[PDB]
Amino acid sequence: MIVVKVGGAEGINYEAVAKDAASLWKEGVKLLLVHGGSAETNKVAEALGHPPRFLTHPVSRLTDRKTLEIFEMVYCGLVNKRLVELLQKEGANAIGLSGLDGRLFVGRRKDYTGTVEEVNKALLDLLLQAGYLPVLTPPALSYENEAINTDGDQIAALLATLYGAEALVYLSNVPGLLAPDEASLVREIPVERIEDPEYLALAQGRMKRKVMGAVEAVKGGVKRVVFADGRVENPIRRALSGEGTVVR
Amino acid sequence: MIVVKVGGAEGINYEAVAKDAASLWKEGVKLLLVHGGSAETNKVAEALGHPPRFLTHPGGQVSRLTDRKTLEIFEMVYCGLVNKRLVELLQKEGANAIGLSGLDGRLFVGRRKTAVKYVKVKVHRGDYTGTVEEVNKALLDLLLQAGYLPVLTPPALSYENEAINTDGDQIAALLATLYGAEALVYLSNVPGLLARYPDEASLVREIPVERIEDPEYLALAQGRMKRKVMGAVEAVKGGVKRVVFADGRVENPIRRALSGEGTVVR
Repeated sequence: MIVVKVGGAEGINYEAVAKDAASLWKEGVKLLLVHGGSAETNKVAEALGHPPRFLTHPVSRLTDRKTLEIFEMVYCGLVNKRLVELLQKEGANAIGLSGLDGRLFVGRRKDYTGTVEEVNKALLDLLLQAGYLPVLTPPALSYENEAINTDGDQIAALLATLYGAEALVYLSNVPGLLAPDEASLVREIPVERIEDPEYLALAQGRMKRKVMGAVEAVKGGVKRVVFADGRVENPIRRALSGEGTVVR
Repeated sequence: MIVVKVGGAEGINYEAVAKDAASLWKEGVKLLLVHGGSAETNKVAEALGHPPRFLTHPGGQVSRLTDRKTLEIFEMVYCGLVNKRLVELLQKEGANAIGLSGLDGRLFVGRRKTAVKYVKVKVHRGDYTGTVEEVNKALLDLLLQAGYLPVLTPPALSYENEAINTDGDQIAALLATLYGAEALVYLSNVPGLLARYPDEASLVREIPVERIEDPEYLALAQGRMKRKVMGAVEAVKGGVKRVVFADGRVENPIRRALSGEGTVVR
């Protein structure tokens, strides 16, 4: 099993992602895709006269009901269906689901934001066995059955640990972990270190935020986590080959 | 099996629909929900600066001109806003709803309109609209047997794998015939089928299938009325015991429809 998280930053090449994911899927490679839509959500929210609000912790989208609706429109409607269609065009039988569907992702609500603590793995296994490629996305369902915004990177990490994935891939609009340049990329980071809280305490906010998903995964057993470019062709195959930042 | 189609007209009481569907589901009544989102889509389209454009067909029927951008707005509202709103409402009521569009797992597949003619008579092209001719029944059966309540919506997937806008009423009718549904329920913002729409006085309470001897029987009926009735008649002929057109604004909308409130075609 390989879990692939498609970032929501501007520039993601969905066509290339779909093409590569489908190719791997047709070969028999078990796959779970998780995507986002932050950048596109901010734009639509703007256009709808409801400017995003982030609050700075010691960032996170201030999620009120209206914002959650826009979030769903973009994540669950625009991006999820765009990717499902692209995959179908490539010959992969994709099925798109949000955390609300069949109670796929359940967690605690903190503001309609929260965590994911439980996954309906039985539903995913049912679909995987029936020959479908799950394309997953937030929101999640709180213990009170309320739709809540949640961290997509953590969803992917949790899926990776539950399946003992051989590799967890994070695709973004950059070649990997950049300590904005591009020669400035970190090649490798041994699991032992990435897990150490002393190490993480020395990292810039940029990096500490981007690696938290990878941090949870390795401590959960995931053997390999890779941060790669989601703007290039064969983005997944290249990530699996070491291109980008490899953690293990 | 009971198939319920939630209309997209303005005024639908989603809370009431979800409460009723969930209560039936928790009582062991097998259900399939199909919904829409036309009114809310029009509003969002206007807000995003892409006003809806409709083609009045040579035969009276009106259809949304669906270019690529409109299709994306369509997906945002139907597949994002409405679908997830309903799934959440159902989960809150204790029904394990799972929302899907026709693209998902190739749930709904059909033919994309090669060309659309509208009123002199012109022919538009590049329209992402079509029909639904096949349903992935194995997928729905798999989910139903596993304890999930399907909440379905367009778009559909064309034979060329392109997302296409399609008639949700026909999707519901096809589903109902494939399952030999004991009832097909259409909920809207009116009490039922009005021959002199929107005159609620013109409500037709019962319509025997045998009465529509030939489609000519509806020659004098309004366009919509004609299409709604013929569709229902085909559904019944297709094996659906009864088709009901009822009010989706009231409490217990599905139960009331099943008890005969509204227009019943048999």
